[PDB]
Amino acid sequence: TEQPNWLMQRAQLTPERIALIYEDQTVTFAELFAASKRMAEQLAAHSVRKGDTAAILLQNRAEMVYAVHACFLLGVKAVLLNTKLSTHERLFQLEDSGSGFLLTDSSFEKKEYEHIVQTIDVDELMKEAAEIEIEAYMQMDATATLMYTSTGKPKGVQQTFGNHYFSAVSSALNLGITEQDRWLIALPLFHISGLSALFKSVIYGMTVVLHQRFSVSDVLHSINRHEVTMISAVQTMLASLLEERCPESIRCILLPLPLLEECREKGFPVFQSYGMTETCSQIVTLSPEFSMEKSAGKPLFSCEIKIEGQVCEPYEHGEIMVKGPNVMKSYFNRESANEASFQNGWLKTGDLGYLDNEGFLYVLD
Amino acid sequence: TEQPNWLMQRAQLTPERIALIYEDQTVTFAELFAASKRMAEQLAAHSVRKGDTAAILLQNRAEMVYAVHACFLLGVKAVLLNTKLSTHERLFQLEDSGSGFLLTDSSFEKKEYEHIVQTIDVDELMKEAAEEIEIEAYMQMDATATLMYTSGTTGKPKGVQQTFGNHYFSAVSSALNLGITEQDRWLIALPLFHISGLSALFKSVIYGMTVVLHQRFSVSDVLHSINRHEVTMISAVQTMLASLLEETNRCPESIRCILLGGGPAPLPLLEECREKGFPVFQSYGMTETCSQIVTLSPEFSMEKLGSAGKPLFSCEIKIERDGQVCEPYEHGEIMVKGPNVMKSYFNRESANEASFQNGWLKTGDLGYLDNEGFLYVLDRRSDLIISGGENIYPAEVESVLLSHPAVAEAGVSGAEDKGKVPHAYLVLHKPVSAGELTDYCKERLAKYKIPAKFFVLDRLPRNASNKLLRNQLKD
Ligand SMILES: Nc1ncnc2c1ncn2[C@@H]1O[C@H](COP(=O)(O)OP(=O)(O)OP(=O)(O)O)[C@@H](O)[C@H]1O
Ligand SMILES: Nc1ncnc2c1ncn2[C@@H]1O[C@H](COP(=O)(O)OP(=O)(O)OP(=O)(O)O)[C@@H](O)[C@H]1O
Ligand SMILES: [Cl-]
Ligand SMILES: [Cl-]
Ligand SMILES: [Cl-]
Ligand SMILES: [Cl-]
Ligand SMILES: [Cl-]
Ligand SMILES: [Cl-]
Ligand SMILES: [Mg+2]
Repeated sequence: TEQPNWLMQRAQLTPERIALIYEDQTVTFAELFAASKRMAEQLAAHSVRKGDTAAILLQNRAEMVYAVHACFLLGVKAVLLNTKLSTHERLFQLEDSGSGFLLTDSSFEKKEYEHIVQTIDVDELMKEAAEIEIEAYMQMDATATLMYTSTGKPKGVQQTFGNHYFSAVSSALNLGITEQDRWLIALPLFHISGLSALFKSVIYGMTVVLHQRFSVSDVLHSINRHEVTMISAVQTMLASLLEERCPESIRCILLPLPLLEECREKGFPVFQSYGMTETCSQIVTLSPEFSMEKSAGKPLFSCEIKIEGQVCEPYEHGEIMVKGPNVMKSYFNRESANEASFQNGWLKTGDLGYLDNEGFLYVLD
Repeated sequence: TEQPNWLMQRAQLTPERIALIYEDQTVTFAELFAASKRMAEQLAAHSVRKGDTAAILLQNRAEMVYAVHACFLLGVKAVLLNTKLSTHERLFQLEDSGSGFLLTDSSFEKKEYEHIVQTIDVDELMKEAAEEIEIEAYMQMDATATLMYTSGTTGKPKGVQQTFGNHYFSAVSSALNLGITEQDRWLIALPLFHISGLSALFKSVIYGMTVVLHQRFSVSDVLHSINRHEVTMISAVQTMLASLLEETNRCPESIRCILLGGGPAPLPLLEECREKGFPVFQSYGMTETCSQIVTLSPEFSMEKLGSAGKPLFSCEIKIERDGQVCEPYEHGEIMVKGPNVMKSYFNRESANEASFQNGWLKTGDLGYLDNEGFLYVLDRRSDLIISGGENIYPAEVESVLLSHPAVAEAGVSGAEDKGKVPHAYLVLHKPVSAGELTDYCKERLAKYKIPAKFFVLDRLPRNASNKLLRNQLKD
């Protein structure tokens, strides 16, 4: 199975729609495709070729989104390293992933990694002149993105294009799409909650509002300058309900398990969620209509859930197991884990939970 | 490779959303799943077994929706049949599909087919009871779900095998194109045995969206239905659109999308549509692509007169002549590609051979792309007329003949002489000098395209889908 490259096609369809807003600048999908194609050509100098793995160590910046896309446009597996890890946790992942290159800037030490992988500077690269024929097709089964978990030795999740597509498509079926929808990301892009938005973006043709970090003053401000409708966050960011109800603009906040009592019915629409690196973001959600159920919601469309071993009756504890086309086929270079992980199509999550009488998920600490 | 049954799962997730609105009687997804599972067990009692092929012959009713989902839950290929087919045409498709059963009702002549297939009556079937069964919990994406015959406009009708994969991707791409909300409802007033209508049944379970179902298109009933049930989406052909326009000042507030298939809307229909606030999405598509594969948003309606639009997300078009790709505006055959395109015809090897190149399907339509990639559909490759150094595209001519307004229906075929010369066949509102309107044609058409002779009739050779048979006007 295959699909024409999401970014390319998105550009051909609605070229002057806004892809990325970062700082105060704007990128159209026409620009984003042009950006990503340039970088892709400039990496092709440097000997980067189809089939290679390339790691990315960067903060949320326009140039990171180009970087992801330039990899796809080359056919390069991308590894997005967590910048808040120690340098050694990262060197482990570079060797384990088979990375031939690391793309980063001047805020990190390239000398700390040059001994393992050829090192490339984003800004110094953007200035170079280069000749290249892109990959117009994405294979739905090819790995797109290799993301690590971190609880034994972190396993490298092979996230396919297909996984990402079905993740985005299933989230739409669940929350709906709108031509004036805009998603705000104040979370790190190397984490899946933020990487998913990038793919949602090209697939829906939706705008993403990108912030390097979560500043309440600078976030609740750009929500109004830019009319954000969609925002994904953790409890901590939510905690900043300094003002106080929710703007008119916001129709959805996407979420660990909920704390105590909302706080606040008046007046934010908060969606609770259960997901993991292996499910390429959420697989289960709880609509604000029933904020007072617990606790995690029901399975997304096209996805499945059993609390099992074995197959447990309603309201009785067991091992949560997930299934669906948004779930990864296999960990990278983990034969033992792959066999241990999967029972007949299902993924053993290693989590404690049950389903109530109506089939809602309840995750346990 | 596999998904949970969309009806089951929809029933598990949002059990109290309205699935169906028929008459004004409403049916939930829980109720729909129940109805269907019920009907399923009943059918299983008639030796209807997983892997068989039940054909369905029904007017748009709730019981038809049940029957389609039932076949899914039993693992049975559902063949749906055009209820305006002649007995002969109908028996042909029953034989050719390898149908064992024919689910229908008393509105038809059951015993007239009782020799080829085990008939069954939808209503008398609902009355009985049988052993509960299971399940069938999973749709295999690459399995034929439904089998749908083309209209046979250009030869003996082909059976299109439409996979669950196909239907799923058709629903998803359309949603990427049009958006989807909780508040959305879709009104089908065209037959459910047409892909335009059937695909709404799948849009429903997958989105969890209410389908407002009508047994036929009566403009007053539609307008009432639209407002009473707060309909936001409607599928329509050019005549249905022209009628909704006549009977309104402004467009119903509830409506946000009118998906127009079947052919382009002429410029006056559109300006009136823009003046009156009608949001019209023109579209191109076929049975083989499981409804629309190309659409054009209202914003480009006037700017791109005569265009079907651009491909839906995940889908592709291209234009080829003699194996080579075509420059912008260069005429050639429309070819399509996508997860929503059927992978193969049912039992038509010659057609499968000649219609696929590399994942691409040859539609047998001629068209072109403009510099920006917008599609323009000309005409069927088969009804092309070559008056030497042609071409005359009969739809080009026919379009000008309509809007006389003397002309109500117009058709054009090629006679032969010293290469082929265009003849036109007209149905008349009023009387028209002939011509002028040859002069009426002269202004809006190059000299070689104008019809040499004009003939007159009361009806034109149409098949069971009201489609013009141009090869048979010479009669
Ligand atoms: N909202 C949530 N509520 C409860 N538990 C959660 C939630 N989100 C994630 N988890 C837990 O965290 C996991 C997802 O995190 P991730 O997969 O990135 O790391 P991990 O699975 O903890 O680490 P490892 O690589 O060792 O498997 C899930 O297995 C789940 O058990
Ligand atoms: N927007 C449009 N503009 C112009 N022509 C269209 C448009 N939409 C559909 N068509 C025509 O309608 C055809 C689809 O018809 P359908 O598949 O329902 O039966 P059929 O293809 O005519 O029959 P067969 O191929 O078996 O002879 C397309 O091939 C195309 O020729
Ligand atoms: Cl645009
Ligand atoms: Cl959209
Ligand atoms: Cl519900
Ligand atoms: Cl599609
Ligand atoms: Cl929805
Ligand atoms: Cl001549
Ligand atoms: Mg055809």
